[PDB]
Amino acid sequence: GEAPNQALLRILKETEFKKIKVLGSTVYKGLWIPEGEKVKIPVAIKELREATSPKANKEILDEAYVMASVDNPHVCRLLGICLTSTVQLIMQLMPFGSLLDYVREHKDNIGSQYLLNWCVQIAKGMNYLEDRRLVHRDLAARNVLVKTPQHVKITDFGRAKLLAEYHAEGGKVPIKWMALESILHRIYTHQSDVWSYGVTVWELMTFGSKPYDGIPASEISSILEKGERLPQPPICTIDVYMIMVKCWMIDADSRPKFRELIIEFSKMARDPQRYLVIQGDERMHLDMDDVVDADEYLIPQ
Ligand SMILES: */C=C/C(=O)Nc1cc(-c2cn(C)c3ccccc23)ncn1
Repeated sequence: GEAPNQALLRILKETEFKKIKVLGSTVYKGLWIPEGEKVKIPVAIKELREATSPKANKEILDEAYVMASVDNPHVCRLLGICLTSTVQLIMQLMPFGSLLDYVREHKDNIGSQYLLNWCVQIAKGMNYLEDRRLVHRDLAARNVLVKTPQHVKITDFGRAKLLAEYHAEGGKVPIKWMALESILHRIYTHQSDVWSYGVTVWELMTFGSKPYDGIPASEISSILEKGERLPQPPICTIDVYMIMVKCWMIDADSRPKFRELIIEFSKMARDPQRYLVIQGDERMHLDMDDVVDADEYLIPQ
């Protein structure tokens, strides 16, 4: 009926890695030395809060399921899990944090070529997920992480589902990123992901503004019914903005396909200064001995 998911789940001993410092509240920056190999891998180690909670353990393991089942240069893969007191997820370290934080903090040093390349990379990653019958259901600039300024990946599969639609039943949801059919009828498809892609592109082109800032989430489905959308970002030619606006069409099948968003952003990345107009764009740049990035650490498939 469907393909068997032969993804490897790798179980790692607590001794194979050092937690080096904290990044969040918990996610640690760490180093992973796979046992009996002369490599050290920069890692992020995500460790369950309570660990008392049986609800919590179902959460993290579902994320682990999805992360183990993806392999694409624009999607965060799982390196393994460690079954301790608190279950910890081991993933590739993304040193430059969320792309949302990166645009806010570097808004004066980011050129049209970077912004359009990111739009292509995120599109490629979402196209891969669509290929693998996977709906992310939480695409947002907070959930795109920066390996290098030249290389971003989609992350936080906390809400991702495999398939068709997906009728969910309430919860803590990210309203301002969600398709109308998602807010009204809790329906989610690849095309509801495309809507959030639209909002994601808007976030990047406004250097990390909050969409519908100071509109309460109780208002949002009404505004969107009325036909209002996010405004044209200042740097955006009608060309770019028209693409975001297509992602926000009420008819989900009239929205663009990720594969097409790859194509359209790629044309525009061949001539970035024609499509995004940015003040000063022209002039902008952006033992360790055994260390190897996770992206160069392969095991048999
Ligand atoms: C490529 C997998 C990956 O997620 N790497 C990664 C993740 C983070 C990260 C994720 N979350 C939810 C965080 C919260 C606070 C600080 C860092 C977080 N960081 C680095 N690499």
